[PDB]
Amino acid sequence: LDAVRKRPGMYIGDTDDGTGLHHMVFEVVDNAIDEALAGHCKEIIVTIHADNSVSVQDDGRGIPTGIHPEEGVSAAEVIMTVLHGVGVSVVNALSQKLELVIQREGKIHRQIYEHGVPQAPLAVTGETEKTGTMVRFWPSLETFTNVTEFEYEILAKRLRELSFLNSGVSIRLRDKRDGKEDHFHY
Ligand SMILES: NNc1ccc(Cl)c(Cl)c1
Ligand SMILES: Nc1nc2ccccc2[nH]1
Repeated sequence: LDAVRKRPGMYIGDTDDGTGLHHMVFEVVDNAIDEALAGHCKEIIVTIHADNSVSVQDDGRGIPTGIHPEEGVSAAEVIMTVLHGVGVSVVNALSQKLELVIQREGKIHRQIYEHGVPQAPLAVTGETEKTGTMVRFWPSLETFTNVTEFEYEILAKRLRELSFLNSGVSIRLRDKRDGKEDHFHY
């Protein structure tokens, strides 16, 4: 990930005018949409949190959790930390904190990253009936300058375009700073 850290603008877009900041959300959403498509209920939820973080939840099958034979760590960690849209590893690299929650095969798995560094191995923390993947990220204020807060209408505009393109995927957008919400479903 150091190539990303070295030149984040080259991977995510402009880090001073809000372009890169919002693209961070869009990269995660792309992956959530892929996940949602391959599931039954096909809903994603994008939440803008009061502390200037964003979460994206899908109801898909959960991304794989088993050990990657070559890399020797969970497949989820390979996704989050190996360079492959630019990939969610870029998002993780430029997040001062990132929380991953995977619900799969009857189990909840959790893992925390800081600046793309895992704080511990992906771990089973409980049991569950549901499936899905949730990422919540705090963009690094060392990288993102000037425009450091998420603009609702920028997210809403893109999510609307996406709903037409991904028919039958339900997209919910929630702003916890002011109660604003939307529901895009074509
Ligand atoms: N929140 N959905 C989601 C789905 C797949 C991946 Cl790889 C990530 Cl990082 C997030
Ligand atoms: N604050 C801060 N910025 C970092 C960038 C890369 C790895 C660790 C880091 N801690």
